[PDB]
Amino acid sequence: DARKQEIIKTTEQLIEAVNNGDFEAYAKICDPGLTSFEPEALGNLVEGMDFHRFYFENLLAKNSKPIHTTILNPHVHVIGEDAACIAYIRLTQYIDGQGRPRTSQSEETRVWHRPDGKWQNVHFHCSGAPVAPLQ
Amino acid sequence: DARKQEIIKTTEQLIEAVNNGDFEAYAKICDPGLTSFEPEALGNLVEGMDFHRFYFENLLAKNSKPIHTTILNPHVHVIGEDAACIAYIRLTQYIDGQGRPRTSQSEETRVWHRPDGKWQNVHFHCSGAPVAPLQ
Amino acid sequence: DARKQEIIKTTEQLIEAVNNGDFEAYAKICDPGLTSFEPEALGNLVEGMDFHRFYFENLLAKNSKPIHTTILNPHVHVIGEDAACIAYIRLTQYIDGQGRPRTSQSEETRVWHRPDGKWQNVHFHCSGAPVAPLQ
Amino acid sequence: DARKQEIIKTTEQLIEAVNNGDFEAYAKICDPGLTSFEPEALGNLVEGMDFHRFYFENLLAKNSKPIHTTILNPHVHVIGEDAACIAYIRLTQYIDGQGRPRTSQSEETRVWHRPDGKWQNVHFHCSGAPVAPLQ
Amino acid sequence: DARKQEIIKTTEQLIEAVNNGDFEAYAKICDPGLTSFEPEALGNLVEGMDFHRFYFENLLAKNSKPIHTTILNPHVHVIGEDAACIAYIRLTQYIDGQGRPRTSQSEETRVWHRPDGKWQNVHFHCSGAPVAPLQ
Amino acid sequence: DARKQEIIKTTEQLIEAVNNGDFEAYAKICDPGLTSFEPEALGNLVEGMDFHRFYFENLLAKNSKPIHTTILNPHVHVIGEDAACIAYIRLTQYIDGQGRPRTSQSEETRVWHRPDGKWQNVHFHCSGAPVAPLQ
Amino acid sequence: DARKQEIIKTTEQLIEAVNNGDFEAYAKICDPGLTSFEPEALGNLVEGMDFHRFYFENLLAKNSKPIHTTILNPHVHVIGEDAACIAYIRLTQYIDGQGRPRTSQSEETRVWHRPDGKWQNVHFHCSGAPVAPLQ
Amino acid sequence: DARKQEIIKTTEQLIEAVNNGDFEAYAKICDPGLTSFEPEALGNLVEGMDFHRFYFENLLAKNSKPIHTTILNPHVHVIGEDAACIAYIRLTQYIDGQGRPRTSQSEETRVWHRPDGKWQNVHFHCSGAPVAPLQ
Amino acid sequence: DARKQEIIKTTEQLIEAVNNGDFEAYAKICDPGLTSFEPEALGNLVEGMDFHRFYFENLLAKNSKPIHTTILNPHVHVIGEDAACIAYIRLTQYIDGQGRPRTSQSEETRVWHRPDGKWQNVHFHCSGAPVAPLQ
Amino acid sequence: DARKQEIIKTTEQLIEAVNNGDFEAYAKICDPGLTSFEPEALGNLVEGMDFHRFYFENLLAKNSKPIHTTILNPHVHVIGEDAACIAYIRLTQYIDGQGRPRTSQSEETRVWHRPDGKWQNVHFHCSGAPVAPLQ
Amino acid sequence: DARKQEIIKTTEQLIEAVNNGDFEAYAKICDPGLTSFEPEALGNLVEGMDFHRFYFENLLAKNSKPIHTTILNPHVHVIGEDAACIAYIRLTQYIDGQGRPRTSQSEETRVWHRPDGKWQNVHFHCSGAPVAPLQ
Amino acid sequence: DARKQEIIKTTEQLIEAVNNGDFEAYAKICDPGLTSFEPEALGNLVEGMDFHRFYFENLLAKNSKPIHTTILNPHVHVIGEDAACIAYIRLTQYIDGQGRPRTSQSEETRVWHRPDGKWQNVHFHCSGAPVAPLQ
Amino acid sequence: DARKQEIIKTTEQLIEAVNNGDFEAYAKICDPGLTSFEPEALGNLVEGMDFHRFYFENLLAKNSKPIHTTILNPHVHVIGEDAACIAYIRLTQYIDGQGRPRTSQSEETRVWHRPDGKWQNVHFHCSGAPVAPLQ
Amino acid sequence: DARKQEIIKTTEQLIEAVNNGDFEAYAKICDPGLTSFEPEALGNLVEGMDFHRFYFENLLAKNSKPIHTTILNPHVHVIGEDAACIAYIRLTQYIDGQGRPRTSQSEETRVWHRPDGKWQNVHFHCSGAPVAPLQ
Repeated sequence: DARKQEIIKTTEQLIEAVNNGDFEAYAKICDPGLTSFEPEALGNLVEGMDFHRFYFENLLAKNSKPIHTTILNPHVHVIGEDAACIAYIRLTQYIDGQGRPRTSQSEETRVWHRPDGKWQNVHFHCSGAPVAPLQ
Repeated sequence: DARKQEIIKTTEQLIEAVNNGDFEAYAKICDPGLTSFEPEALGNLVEGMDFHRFYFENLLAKNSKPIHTTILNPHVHVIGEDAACIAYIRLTQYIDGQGRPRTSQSEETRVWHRPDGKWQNVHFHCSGAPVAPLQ
Repeated sequence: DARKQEIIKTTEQLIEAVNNGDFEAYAKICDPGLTSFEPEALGNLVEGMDFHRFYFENLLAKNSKPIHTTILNPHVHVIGEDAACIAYIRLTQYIDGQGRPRTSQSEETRVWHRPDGKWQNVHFHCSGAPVAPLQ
Repeated sequence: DARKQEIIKTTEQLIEAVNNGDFEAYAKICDPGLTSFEPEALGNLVEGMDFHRFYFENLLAKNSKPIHTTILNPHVHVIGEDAACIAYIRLTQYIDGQGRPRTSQSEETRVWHRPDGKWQNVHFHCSGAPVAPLQ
Repeated sequence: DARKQEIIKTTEQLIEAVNNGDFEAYAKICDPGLTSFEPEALGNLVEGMDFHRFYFENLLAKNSKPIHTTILNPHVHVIGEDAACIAYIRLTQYIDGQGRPRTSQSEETRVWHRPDGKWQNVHFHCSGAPVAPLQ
Repeated sequence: DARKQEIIKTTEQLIEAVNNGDFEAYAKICDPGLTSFEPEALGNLVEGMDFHRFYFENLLAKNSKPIHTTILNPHVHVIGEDAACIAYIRLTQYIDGQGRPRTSQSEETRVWHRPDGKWQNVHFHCSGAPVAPLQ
Repeated sequence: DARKQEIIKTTEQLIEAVNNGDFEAYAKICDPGLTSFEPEALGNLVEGMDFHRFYFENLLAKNSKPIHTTILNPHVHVIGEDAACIAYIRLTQYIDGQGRPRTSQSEETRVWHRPDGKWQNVHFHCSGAPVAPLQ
Repeated sequence: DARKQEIIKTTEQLIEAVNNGDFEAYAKICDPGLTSFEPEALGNLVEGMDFHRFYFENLLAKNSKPIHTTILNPHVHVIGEDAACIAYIRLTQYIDGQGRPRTSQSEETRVWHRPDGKWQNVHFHCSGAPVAPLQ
Repeated sequence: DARKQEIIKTTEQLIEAVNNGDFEAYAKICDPGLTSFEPEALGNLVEGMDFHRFYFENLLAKNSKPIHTTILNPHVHVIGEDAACIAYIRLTQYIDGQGRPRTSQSEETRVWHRPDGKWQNVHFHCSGAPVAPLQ
Repeated sequence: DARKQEIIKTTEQLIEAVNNGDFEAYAKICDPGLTSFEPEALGNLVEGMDFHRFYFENLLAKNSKPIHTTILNPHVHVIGEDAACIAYIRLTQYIDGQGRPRTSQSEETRVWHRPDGKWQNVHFHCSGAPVAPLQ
Repeated sequence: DARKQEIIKTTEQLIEAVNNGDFEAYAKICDPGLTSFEPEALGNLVEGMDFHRFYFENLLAKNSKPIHTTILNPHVHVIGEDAACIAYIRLTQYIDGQGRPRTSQSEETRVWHRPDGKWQNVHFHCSGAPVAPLQ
Repeated sequence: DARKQEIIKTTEQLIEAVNNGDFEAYAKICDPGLTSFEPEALGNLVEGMDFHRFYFENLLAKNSKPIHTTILNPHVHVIGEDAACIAYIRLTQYIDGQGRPRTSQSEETRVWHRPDGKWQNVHFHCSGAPVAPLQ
Repeated sequence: DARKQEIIKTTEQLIEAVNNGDFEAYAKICDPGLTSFEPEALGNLVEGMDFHRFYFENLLAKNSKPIHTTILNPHVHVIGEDAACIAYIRLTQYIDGQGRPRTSQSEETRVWHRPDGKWQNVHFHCSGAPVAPLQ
Repeated sequence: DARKQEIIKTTEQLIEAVNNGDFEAYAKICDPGLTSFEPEALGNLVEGMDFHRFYFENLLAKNSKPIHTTILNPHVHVIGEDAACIAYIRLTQYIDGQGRPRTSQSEETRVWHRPDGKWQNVHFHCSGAPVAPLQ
């Protein structure tokens, strides 16, 4: 019961740092050796922070229109005291370049480790919609 | 060094059970609560074994043509003594319905847990090519 | 006779609160645990009010052009004293971005429950046209 | 707890009578005044059994290939002692006219009433895939 | 009440004579000066029986596969003792040239007159699907 | 001879009230229970005046360009002293958004009843061109 | 009255000689200097019988499937005692190469002269469908 | 010889009244019961002057750019003292909306009668290009 | 009068030698220095007989189906006693590979010279349809 | 030798009068009974000067951009003392509506007669490019 | 005069060795260091005989259907006593895979040198049609 | 060795005169009887200077943007003391109408003769890209 | 001079082992750590022999039709006594599935090292055509 | 270990000189005889610096928007003391002409030689994306 709810809590804090363009908070949540699969990387496994830094600097820190995000049907696996995995469906509501409301879907997996009494993200996999909305 | 190589060993034993259509060996490797994201499930999170059983019975146990599989650039995260995560690129070589050799690519993540001294799979995510080849 | 007409009355009061962008009246008509199937949710079952709040804030409270709505062939099922179901065809007449009159169709089911002597909506299903008109 | 599980039980017994082409069992589960929205009815509300009887006689009682069905994320509303509503996502796995395995999705709502101590279906709404698979 | 039901009765007897290819029964129901608008006449008003006789002789008397017909939402206007008008939606279920079940829709108006104590059809208008199904 | 000419007279007075956008004259010609089939209603039977009121308010009372209308080959059925039916082809000549003259065709049926010594319209069916011209 | 009916009589006798492939009867009805506009002549004015003789020899005398023809709304101009003109719409019902019934339309003008007490055709113009049906 | 040349003379005077937009001269040349087949009438036979009056008022009396017309290969049939028929190919040269010279073709039949010592047109048939040029 | 008719006579004798595949008669009609423009020569001026000999040997001497040819509106220029030019429209009626009758058009110019008291062809130009029909 | 060069001389003087828009010089070179085949006449044989006068007045006398013309491979037939024929390929270089240089090709035949000691053109045939360039 | 005709003679002997598939005669005509530009070499300069040997062995020595070749407008440059260049247009007539006669065009340049008293080919360039006909 | 390098030297001096629009230098390099095959001449052999003069006057003397040219793999044949042939691949780098750098390819053959102690060009053949770049 | 020719010799021996399907000779030429870029590997760097073994077993050892290969413009870099690099264009001539001769192009780089007195291949890069021909 | 890291160091210094448009630093890193395969050269092997100089002058020295580059999975072969080869995947992140972030991929091989104690590049091969981004 209580152990699964803190993995939901850290996952929601991560997603809001990305919404705000808050790269300084986002960098505290990630392990420096973090790896990623996502639609922007063209089928390659990316490692470290500098691929994501470009989207913070050239996009996410600049934009300011309303967005709403929903997490659907989260499933949590707990792998002892120091490791967890979460999988969920993500729906995004956003405003397009004509001012009309639109919707998109992605499927996401996140893997969490507990060094030094702090939860940090070690691997991420994303399917479906790109992170940049087609406004 | 030695701990990462046994996660490669169990991952290669899993992939060959699927190639052989060996559902009885495959069922020993999986946790009964296993969850999955894959191209056949249309963006839904599937749970348990019975969605996969259909592909064993109606396809993988029947087919017999030559296939070759390559694992490229595997990255392993070790999360204490009892948990691990592996991510890799998979290339498949197969023969089409005209008899011509063809190639396809997928991106895969697998999450492993160590109950009772035996490694078992708890979550899987797949991107790119479907598991049924377009022969 | 008289019991079916008050289910038509609450259904017509609901549709007009949406036409007016009156989120404060709409929130009194809905159970807090309300679930929905609709074309905007991409085949997912949505729960609660916050998915709909976005369309009130970014669209329905802002727009002001003439719209007319017709309810065709309503069928009512009465399931004791405290529960009812209504199903109907909905035609919408609206003005497009060039100023021309246009028409669209949807099929709708609504499920009603009577806690505390007040009728409240518990589930909704929609087919056909989206709620945002293609002006 | 226990009351929601018998609404899942009757819903699973209904779906299997349709899979088997068992019109005599299906006719005991339905109220004679049953209404329906579905993709085959071209946006019209159908009433009674004779629209469905045609698919039993000309299709479902004749076919015999393997099919598998999954119910995802069922949500149940209980509306006193004698009424209930269930909503879920349905995945179908089937074999096509070339012998290849395929998958399709629908969204379904079912409304249940308890006359004479027996649960019977009074209204049904379906979205997404047709009931006849595109083999 | 009772007067509207005999206009439904004659309308259902007319439609079944066409289903059976029974030109001798159909010719007793029609006034010899009958006029028609229908999709086969290319936007022209047809008069008399000989345009319809061709579809009896070359098609409707020859075919023998299962068909089912539904009349939806019939509205009846009664214009004294000797005249009536009926309007309705018609759904047809039929088997195609591959043996698959299919559905089509038309909108129909029929005008009835009561010479010599017998109801006879004087004008007909049809919209939507052709009378020959696209098998 | 003389009885058919007054059904042509009322039909021509109806069409000119629509050309002028004169909803107050049009409302005197129609029975309050009037039903309609037309291309704007998407295959549904409409009842009463309020579906048509929208086209008077948002279009027909606003527009002012030249239009010419021709009634071709009218056929009249007389069904005693108090009822009649008329069927005809309608050609419309109008000016488009570039200022060029254009032509369109429809097929129309109108049913007339004589309550209180005044002819009133009880049912209407239209095929072919929409009532809003594609300027 | 009676003079217009014999121009309808000769026009119906002409059309049936073409249906039968009876070139010997057709040649008695035509003036030897007859001229023609028709879709087969590619926008050229043809003169005499030998252009039409080819369709008798290579087609109309060989074919034997059922055809039905309707003359709609014939208008007759009478130009003294010895000359007349007739204009009408022609509908053809025929069976295609798959055995299905089909319909086509043409517009026709015929000019008649009365040498030697016998009516003969001097000019013909045709629009719309070709004389060879697209079976 | 001389009788055919006055039918060419009246035909050339008719075509120039249309070029000039001179409806008052055109109305003296036509019989009040004149009938027409032409591309603008959508396959219908038109009667009288008011269909043509619209093209005089909204187009032919307004336009003023250069046009040239050629009559090719005129064939004349003379049907006693009081009736004639003429058939010909018509080529039109005109300037488009970009200022470029363009060409179009039609095929025309005209039927002439001699009441009261004045030649008047009783029927007209046109094929090929519309009378409104595609500038 | 009489001089133009012998240029029509030699032109008709030439066209029939080509229809028959009679290269020995065709070679007597042509000057050995004959030049040609035609659709088969891809925009090049051909000289002599050997380009045409290939169509006699590989096509025109082998084929045997019915063909009919019409010469329309021939214009003849006479350039003294020993030279003439003829220009005309040619219509061909032929049977296609399915057995259906078809029509095609060409425009032709022929230049004639009178050495040794015999008319011979010195130049030819063709536009429109190819000489090989698209059967 | 010398006789062929004066037919080249008159042909080059004709082409330059058309380039200059010099209708008064062009009219001295042509016989009043001149006939023509060309791409602008839609497959019809034109006679006289007035079809060409329109292109002088509305185009060739107005335009002023650079054009260059080449005559390739001219072949001359000499038919006594008073008649000649010339055939050649014509290449035109011109500037388009964007200012870019472009090229087009035509095939041309010209027939010359020598009345009154002056060479005049009696017939012309053109294939390939139109005379109006697609600028 | 006489020197240009022997360059035409060797060029015609070369083309016939290729038509016959006579690689042994063709190899005597070519310098061993011969270079080529042609459509089969994909924009590359080829050197020597072995690229051409493949078309002799796998095609030109096997085929046996009728072909005819024309050389148009040959231009010869003579560069002293021992060197020449020839340029010409080539038309090929051939029979396709359905048995129909077809035509194609190429542009060709050939460079000739006179070692040891024998003319031999040193360079070749080809444009337009491929050497393998599209049968 | 040294003799091949002066044929490269004259070829590079020719290409730069064209780049500069220097028609006066270009005219000294060419024989007055020069012939050409190139993409602008539509498959015709051109002779002399005036076809090329148009591209100097209307284009090459006007333009001024940066261009770079590369000669790849030049092959030289030497045909005594007074004649040579050169063949090469040409790559052009240029700036388009949006300011972006682009690349194109051609294949070129040039034939050189040595009258009066000066090398002059006698024939040219070009394949691939046009000389006017698609900016 | 002599050192570059033995790198051409080993490169030609490698290409012929692949043509013959001689995997046992091919395996002696390659370093066991060999890496590859090629069109079949979908943009991935492959390592070792087993990716290539599949094309030997399922294709190259089975096929037997004629193929010819040309190496164009080879450039060799020599990097001391024990290392070399070669780059070239490769043209392949082959017979398709209809028996027609076809051509394809690739660009290739090969890197050679001299361990133990034997030249072995350490890296390969390929662009353009796939190694499996599109027969 | 240490020897492979200085080949990564020189490769990263090369890529940054190109990013900066620093042709003077780039020219010190390259051997004057450098050869290249790349997408801009249309399948040709380029030699020397002047093909690349054009992209420095007309593009890379002018542009100034943000770009980020990643080197993935570099593999290094060491071929004695004085020669090395490196192969890698390159990902580029850039801003398009609308200001949106975009990604592209290439595959690259570089060959390094150590004359005079300084590493210099001797050959380069590139596949996938062009070096000019499609902004």
